[PDB]
Amino acid sequence: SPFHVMITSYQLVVSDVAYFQKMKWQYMILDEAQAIKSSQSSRWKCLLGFHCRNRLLLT
DNA sequence: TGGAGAATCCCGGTGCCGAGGCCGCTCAATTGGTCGTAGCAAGCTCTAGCACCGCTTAAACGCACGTACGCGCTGTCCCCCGCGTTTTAACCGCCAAGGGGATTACTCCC
Repeated sequence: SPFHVMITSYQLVVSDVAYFQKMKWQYMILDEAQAIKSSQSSRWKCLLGFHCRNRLLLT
C-alpha cells in the first residue's frame, strides 16, 4: 500500500471532515489528547465520529 | 494579362486538459392533511364611452416661382498607413506576507 500510517493536524481532520468520513481506520492515535478535552469543540465532535476499530490517547 | 511573393488555408500529427459519466449522500422536493381566505361568481349602480347633428374658421392643399443649398468636380497637401528598427513591459513562476475569519482555551461574572 502507498501508506501504512497517516500523520495529520488537529486542524485538517475538522476541515477535511467530509473526506475523513467515507474512510475507515484500523487504529488511531491522538498525539496530545488534551486537545480533545472540550466536548463542545468541533475537534471533539468530529474525531469522535471517525470509524476506527481501536483508539489510543496520548497525554 | 502575368507574375512574383506575400498571406490565408489545409492537411495530418501531437498532447493536454477539460467534458461527460460514475459514485456517495443530503437535503430539498414530494406525499398527506389541515384551514383560512381571496377572488370567482352573481348582482346592482351610473360613469363615460360611442354615435350623430350642425356650425365656425383655422388648418391643410395645390400651385407659382424665386434662390438658397445639395452634390459632383477639381486641386492640394498633410497626415495617417504599411513596413523595418529599437526597446520596454506584459507575461510567467515562484516565494512572502498578512489578514481575516473560524475555532479553542481559560476566567470572571452571574
